[PDB]
Amino acid sequence: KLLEELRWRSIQYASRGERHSAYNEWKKALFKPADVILDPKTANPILLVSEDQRSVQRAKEPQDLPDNPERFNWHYCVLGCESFISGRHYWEVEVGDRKEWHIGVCSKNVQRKGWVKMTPENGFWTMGLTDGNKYRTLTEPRTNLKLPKPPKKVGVFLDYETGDISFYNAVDGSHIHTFLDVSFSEALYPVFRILTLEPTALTICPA
Ligand SMILES: [Mg+2]
Repeated sequence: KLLEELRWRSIQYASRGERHSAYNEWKKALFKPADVILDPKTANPILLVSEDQRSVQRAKEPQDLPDNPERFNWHYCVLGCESFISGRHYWEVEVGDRKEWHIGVCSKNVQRKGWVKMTPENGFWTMGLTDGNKYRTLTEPRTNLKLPKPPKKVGVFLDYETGDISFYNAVDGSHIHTFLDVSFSEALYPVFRILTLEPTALTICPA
């Protein structure tokens, strides 16, 4: 129940204006910083992974790449290089002023060729933004989120043993959403999805 605890901590510390400083303290104390690198071999050919492997953008047209087994050939998705089968981990993602993006984790054994809906039942635990101002969790059905402010930077937190995945506004420390009590039985990868063509990339913050 640690990520449940911290959700409630963030309300408690809001009453004293210490929600940001609390966030920075507990994330460092409790969660190992995943130093997340994007795996170019997994990226849909319409996506571009930066040379430093921290940023992803969309191309106008697909690139000519091999259809190797690890590559998403339909979903506009890319994975981090390493997966987690235990412990507590976190990473922060700069979403900036992008009007569309989805992030979170997925199972190692998600279907990478063709389409299935991105939902927990298919091994995706993600949330994000669409159409400039619609924040949603990619549940079945989709759940609308009401956020007091648009986040520019998002913290993703995995507690594998307890089965919790949390999302925080990493600038002000406010809770966005938690998937509670999931029964993981597979390795989990960080996952990132971009549909739109926009000037701003999606960028992982280094550990
Ligand atoms: Mg497609």
